[PDB]
Amino acid sequence: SGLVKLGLWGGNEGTLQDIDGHPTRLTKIVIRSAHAIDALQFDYVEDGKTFAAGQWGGNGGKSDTIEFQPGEYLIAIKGTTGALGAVTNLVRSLTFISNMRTYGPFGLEHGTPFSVPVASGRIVAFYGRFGSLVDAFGIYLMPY
Amino acid sequence: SGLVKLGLWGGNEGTLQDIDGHPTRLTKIVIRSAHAIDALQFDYVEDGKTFAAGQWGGNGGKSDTIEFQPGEYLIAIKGTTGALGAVTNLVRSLTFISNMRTYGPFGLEHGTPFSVPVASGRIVAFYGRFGSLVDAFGIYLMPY
Amino acid sequence: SGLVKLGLWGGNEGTLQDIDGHPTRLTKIVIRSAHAIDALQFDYVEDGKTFAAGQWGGNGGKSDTIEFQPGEYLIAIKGTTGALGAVTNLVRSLTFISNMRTYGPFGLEHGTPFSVPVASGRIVAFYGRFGSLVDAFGIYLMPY
Amino acid sequence: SGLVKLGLWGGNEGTLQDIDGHPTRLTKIVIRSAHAIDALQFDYVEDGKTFAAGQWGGNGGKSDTIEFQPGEYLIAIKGTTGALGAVTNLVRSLTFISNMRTYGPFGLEHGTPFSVPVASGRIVAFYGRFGSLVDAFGIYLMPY
Ligand SMILES: CO[C@H]1O[C@H](CO)[C@@H](O)[C@H](O)[C@@H]1O
Ligand SMILES: CO[C@H]1O[C@H](CO)[C@@H](O)[C@H](O)[C@@H]1O
Ligand SMILES: CO[C@H]1O[C@H](CO)[C@@H](O)[C@H](O)[C@@H]1O
Ligand SMILES: CO[C@H]1O[C@H](CO)[C@@H](O)[C@H](O)[C@@H]1O
Ligand SMILES: CO[C@H]1O[C@H](CO)[C@@H](O)[C@H](O)[C@@H]1O
Ligand SMILES: CO[C@H]1O[C@H](CO)[C@@H](O)[C@H](O)[C@@H]1O
Repeated sequence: SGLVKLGLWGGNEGTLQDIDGHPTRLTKIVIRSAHAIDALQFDYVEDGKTFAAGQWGGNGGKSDTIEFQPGEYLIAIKGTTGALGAVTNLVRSLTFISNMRTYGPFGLEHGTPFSVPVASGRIVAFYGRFGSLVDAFGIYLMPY
Repeated sequence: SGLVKLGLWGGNEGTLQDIDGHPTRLTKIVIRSAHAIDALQFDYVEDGKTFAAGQWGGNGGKSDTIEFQPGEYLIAIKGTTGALGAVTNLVRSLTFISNMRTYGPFGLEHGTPFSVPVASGRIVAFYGRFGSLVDAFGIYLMPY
Repeated sequence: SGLVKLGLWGGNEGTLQDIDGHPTRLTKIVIRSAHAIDALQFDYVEDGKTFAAGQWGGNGGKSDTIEFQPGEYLIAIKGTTGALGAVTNLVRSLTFISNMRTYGPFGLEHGTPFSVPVASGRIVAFYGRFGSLVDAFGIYLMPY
Repeated sequence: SGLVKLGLWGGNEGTLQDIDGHPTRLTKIVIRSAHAIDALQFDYVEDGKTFAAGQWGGNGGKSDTIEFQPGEYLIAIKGTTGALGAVTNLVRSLTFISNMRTYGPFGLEHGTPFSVPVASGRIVAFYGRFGSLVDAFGIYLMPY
């Protein structure tokens, strides 16, 4: 893994989930959300084969699918973390900004913001902590 | 440059300043600060030679020097951006967290926070926008 | 470009030809050969898009096409360089070894051998020097 | 490890020896040689600390030390492999070419040649197979 791994943003509960591969391209995100981020699932390419990571998190909220077109890639991710109900600190919102459009915000932008603008590099995968919801979130980047 | 380049955090004024090299190790930071971040200067290693980047920014505030010991490296950077006086959006504070201790916060933690926790990788250099102060800030990371 | 670039193997004549991109996957090679290597052409993926490099070299010899399957990647390249006719030093043969099978040798294995076994990494593109034939050859590798 | 790992050149006997670290700079090589390569030892830098790898191999031949100056780095390695005595295939010679001078050849340039010219990158460490002599040899490279 010649990847830079950033994270975690969020809290300490739930369970750590992570990839088992060497991603070079992010092709798809399925995110479940409502008052916070419920779940994440994403597809990546490795040696020309597509692998499905996740679903990580629960089946609450509503689903949205982001299918990146060829030539489309993320240039920034933003989000917010904070309390929800009985959970002290989880991922309340996520926004995915590509070179073509913005996806989100998903969830609700309450709590402490974070932001990852990418001047040079490619976002290729994610990891985090998960229970019924997304407790924490992190990012894998490849040099460009 | 097989480096991941993150940024910019902050505003659009001042002037872009950036490295001209291939850093593999951050050895020293000199930061000037008071109500905000006034200036940045740092030393990096390339092919076993030490290079001095900066000073970028003005000569206001007070100076603090961070000299990393062998075996010491940054595991996270935090900061805040926002208005100062007549400047709409600049870097108000920066905190540098190594595997041994925390340096800062420098400046004042007013405005919008940002945070870059590094789970795998090495911070080796910086860039930004600079006038009399630090208008904007960014980070270079190497896979570990 | 966070790629390791190896080369050149071969001579100093012909004209340098090189990629203008950030390849992350080699999908196809078209090689022209007979007594030496006449030409190279290859396709690579960047941000999910396929780009064609070449053809570099002349229209002599006979053509062979290598189409990598999903999950197939090169683990080694071998070849030979040396004199042919009026050319002091050019690429006489190339062999491409994937995790599934061996392609080649192409050309004739006369002259000085070279070999690039890859223990960890991915070969994603090539460059070289070219006239009527392949004067010289080089390889781009990505960490895996 | 965001390093490209090339190898092995040589035979299948002796015992595999390898680094346990994340090198970013090669500072020193100690090589034992005569009719073949008897042993390798090298120092590398990681997070500003110097670690010694080896000695790998036996105590035959004569010793030579290569101490790289600040700003000096390897641009190519050459060698030869082949039979010697009862050993079917081992490393007969090695030559180390820096941007300032050539070190070697060490050993005897008999057998099958190999060569690793580096157009873009840095050689930061080695591995191999070792018994009384250097059975096999490999190289770690970092993008530059
Ligand atoms: C409802 O509790 C569960 O879900 C939350 C949010 O995912 C976690 O913090 C917690 O550990 C449990 O797994
Ligand atoms: C005081 O004005 C100068 O300094 C500030 C902060 O650096 C910049 O925003 C501005 O463009 C000028 O260079
Ligand atoms: C000897 O001639 C053959 O081999 C050379 C080099 O491969 C080709 O250029 C040529 O067209 C023929 O096919
Ligand atoms: C025949 O002459 C041309 O082709 C050969 C082989 O490619 C080159 O060496 C040379 O510079 C010319 O381009
Ligand atoms: C032929 O003997 C010499 O060369 C071999 C291989 O290099 C060494 O092991 C040995 O000690 C001698 O110096
Ligand atoms: C002499 O026998 C030993 O040394 C040689 C050369 O290193 C190896 O091939 C072999 O496996 C043994 O370790």
